[PDB]
Amino acid sequence: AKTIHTDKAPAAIGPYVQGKIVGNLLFASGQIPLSPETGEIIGTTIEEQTQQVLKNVSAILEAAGTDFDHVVKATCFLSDINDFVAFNEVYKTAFTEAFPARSAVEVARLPKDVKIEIEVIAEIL
Amino acid sequence: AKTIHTDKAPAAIGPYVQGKIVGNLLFASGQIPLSPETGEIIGTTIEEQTQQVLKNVSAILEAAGTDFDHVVKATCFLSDINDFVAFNEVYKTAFTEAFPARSAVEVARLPKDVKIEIEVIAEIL
Amino acid sequence: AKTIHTDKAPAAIGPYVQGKIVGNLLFASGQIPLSPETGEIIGTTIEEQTQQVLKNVSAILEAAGTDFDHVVKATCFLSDINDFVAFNEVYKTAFTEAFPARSAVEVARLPKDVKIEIEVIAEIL
Repeated sequence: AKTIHTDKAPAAIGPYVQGKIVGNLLFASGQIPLSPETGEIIGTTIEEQTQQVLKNVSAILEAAGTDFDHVVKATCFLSDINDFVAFNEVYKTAFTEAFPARSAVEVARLPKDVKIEIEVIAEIL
Repeated sequence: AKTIHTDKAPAAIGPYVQGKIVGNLLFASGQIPLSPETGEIIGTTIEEQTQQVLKNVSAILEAAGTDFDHVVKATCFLSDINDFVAFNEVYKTAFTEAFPARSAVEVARLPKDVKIEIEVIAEIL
Repeated sequence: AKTIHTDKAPAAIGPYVQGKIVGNLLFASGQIPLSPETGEIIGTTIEEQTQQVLKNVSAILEAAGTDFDHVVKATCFLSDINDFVAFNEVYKTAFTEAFPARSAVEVARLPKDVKIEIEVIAEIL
């Protein structure tokens, strides 16, 4: 029942919270390449948008007392599956040792027409 | 371990159950705006369909001994991302004290051509 | 947390793993109809591809110490919702004593243009 909020992640504008903790698990909301500072989309390419998504996720992971290496499951929504290789190159840089389980599919459309949205489930250390 | 069975949500037709509990977590099946009384799609708008999905989810939550305020994470599958404004206004009415984490994406198509499908993970107190 | 490695399922060559265990929950990566041996697509029809997915999922379940009857939640990604009826006819044969919670949507595109992808969460007894 613990709710996660941090200003270095985009503010939850809508009927949701950035993340919620139950027991040893963190359930984070899907993060899109939004700037927590400005409030608009960061990047016109899949590489630039993926990097901002990772910053948003890392901010939420930090605020909950965990890190990328302790993420358990990641779902990666792509607006175009042909971006996978370019996305995967930036996605791997968030992790040092351990890698989580992953699912990557192409959806019809993402909020604000972004190219990438990642939702994570992480273990609380 | 324990399966959820209630006549106040649409009947689980086929190889799935309305919900399953492990530990203190409820994993509810994705709910579509089906009427548990008639089996027909309720509503032709995103507002009317979302209201039926909330009723269906609420029945599963109640059968599991929890409520909307103890949902940890929700995933909302929409057929049209442009329904976001109207969807969020109805979706928010399900809650009394707190909002869960959430992801919302546009899929290509939903079962029975509905506009919304919501799956929830909830904490059992 | 432990990591699943099995030759009986397609190898996780990249920044991801076949599955990750936290507590009594197994979070498996989304599985596609890939041959663990040849690495090619197995099956031309939804029935044939689904059977290869079930084999891949079963391998991860067996490596984790669980089975289909202890899968808690399944999310099914279809490239065409019209295949959902045929999909369920093969999907049901994987379970004997209990059915898991399920969500199913039609996405815009799946990895390698497959027809079905299934991500499961299972309980480690």
